[PDB]
Amino acid sequence: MGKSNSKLKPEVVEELTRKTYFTEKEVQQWYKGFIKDCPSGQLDAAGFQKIYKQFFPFGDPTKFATFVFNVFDENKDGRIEFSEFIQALSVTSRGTLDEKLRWAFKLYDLDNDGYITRNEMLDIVDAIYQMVGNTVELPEEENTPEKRVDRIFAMMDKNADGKLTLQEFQEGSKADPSIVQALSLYDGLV
Ligand SMILES: [Ca+2]
Ligand SMILES: [Ca+2]
Ligand SMILES: [Ca+2]
Repeated sequence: MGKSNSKLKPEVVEELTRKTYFTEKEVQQWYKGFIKDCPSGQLDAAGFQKIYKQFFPFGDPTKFATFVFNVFDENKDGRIEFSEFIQALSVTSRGTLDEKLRWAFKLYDLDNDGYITRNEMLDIVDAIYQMVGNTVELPEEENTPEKRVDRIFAMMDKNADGKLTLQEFQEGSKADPSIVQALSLYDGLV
């Protein structure tokens, strides 16, 4: 009676914990955490930039933050929802290689209209480079493959397609690794 409208239902918590890579306490603290600030549970694009800023506070242009929100919103409604943030955040921790790879392509292309161009690849690389600049937690001295893709992909797009398409990206990513090596840090080889 009234209290039922507090905290998320336990049935979904159990099924959500089945897949989360995080513990139930971390999910409830996050849910109750921003829920108090926004009882609706729906965060605007700026809200997503704020939490992203916490993960990457050494950033500045924030262009990378809004860019993610632009292609990180499943409903593209201009706002991140509680189910999308908690579920998407869990995928960000370490979802299936296929799920994490999908998030990589969405971010790799700002308008991800199915075709990727080098200007978009360089623009996104600079976006994550500035966010990963300073020392928030950049990989090794500079694993971020910027010039590496310029030559590596330039070699793969010689076919003369005129553009870069997921057909070569996804097939090359599963055929010739390094093409999608995310600059993210890997917990281990297992
Ligand atoms: Ca949404
Ligand atoms: Ca595009
Ligand atoms: Ca091509």
